[PDB]
Amino acid sequence: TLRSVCVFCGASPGASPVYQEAAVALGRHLAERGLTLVYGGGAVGLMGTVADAALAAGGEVIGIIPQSLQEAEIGHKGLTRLEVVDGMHARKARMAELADAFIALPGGLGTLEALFEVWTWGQLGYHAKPLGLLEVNGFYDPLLTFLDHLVDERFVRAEHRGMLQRGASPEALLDALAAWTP
Amino acid sequence: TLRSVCVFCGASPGASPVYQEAAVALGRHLAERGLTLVYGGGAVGLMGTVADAALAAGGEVIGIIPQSLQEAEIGHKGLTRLEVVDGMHARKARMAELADAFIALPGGLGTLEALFEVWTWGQLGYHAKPLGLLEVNGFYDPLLTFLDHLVDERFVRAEHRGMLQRGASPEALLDALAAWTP
Ligand SMILES: Nc1ncnc2c1ncn2[C@@H]1O[C@H](COP(=O)(O)O)[C@@H](O)[C@H]1O
Ligand SMILES: Nc1ncnc2c1ncn2[C@@H]1O[C@H](COP(=O)(O)O)[C@@H](O)[C@H]1O
Repeated sequence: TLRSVCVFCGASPGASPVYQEAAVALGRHLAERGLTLVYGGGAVGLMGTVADAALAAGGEVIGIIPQSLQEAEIGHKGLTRLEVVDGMHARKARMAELADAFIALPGGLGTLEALFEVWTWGQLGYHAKPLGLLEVNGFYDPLLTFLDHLVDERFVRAEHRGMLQRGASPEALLDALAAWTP
Repeated sequence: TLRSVCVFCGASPGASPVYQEAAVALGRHLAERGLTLVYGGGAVGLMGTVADAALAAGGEVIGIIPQSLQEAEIGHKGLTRLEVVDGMHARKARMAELADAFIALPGGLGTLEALFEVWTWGQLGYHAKPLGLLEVNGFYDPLLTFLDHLVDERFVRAEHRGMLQRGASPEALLDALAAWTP
């Protein structure tokens, strides 16, 4: 059973409206499903959008933010809870402690570093929580091509690759995450 | 001036000999250039290969390894120094403290998480040390395609993208790293 889902997403909104539409769909879907949203606690970009959609639909939202970037990404004032921690490592360790699964929406280097960090923690045996990509147009196509290449070239085992699910529908991706097994 | 270079690379050797050839070329080139190699301190895979090539050519090598994975990746016994630290975060923080620049050889999820983590630290203003991709065949082509897309879609600023240089020649990449500017 999933009870809460951690979402990583851009602090920018992105160059076209499709990104915000995907964030809205996902926030709304999490709430409708009974799941708590865990996220970086910002009000900027897709972070703000996914929290707002979760809240508009009645969902619980917990934001996790380092002290050092409260003003930069604008700590969201209308969350169920906003947890302010000591630094970047603490933030990711806490989001993981509260989540049953992880979803990456489109984002930048921060979204990607979070995804990869948490993926390695599964690789190293610290958790067995599944990760997912919410696909928006062909945003992630070249990343998936690259990750599959890592398995062909034998830098990543198949079972480690298989921790990352993917879907363009929030419902179908959440189903894949809820059913996935080590 | 570069005095020391941190290398991230696979703990696997990879499915074909080209990867080991690139690691050998890079280790040998670092040593010939007078640069200290900083790396994860393993004797497995491309990690072992790049340290051995640096050492065979007379270079200094410093390995940085968490306590918890000494047996797993085989702490290298013939380094200038092997520093054993408390955990994963400590390892990356220490490699960064000792390096003037970062190079990613081909690798898996660990190589990628390290690259992305250190890249964000530049993004957040903690350092201004350049990063580089050593290109081996078209290994990184789809990653570069994806990263460029992040800038087109406005999830990453151009100046943040520009912290990552790239080359197939160790000499040309090291020149790009030594000359790069914020
Ligand atoms: N090393 C890191 N650890 C934790 N959070 C980070 C790190 N780097 C960036 N972030 C955050 O991730 C969020 C999403 O980043 P981005 O996808 O680059 O817009 C940013 O607002 C950053 O504050
Ligand atoms: N989160 C992490 N922090 C530091 N090192 C890591 C992490 N995940 C994996 N590694 C290391 O990076 C090395 C290269 O990994 P790979 O590229 O997956 O073969 C591995 O041997 C791991 O011990």
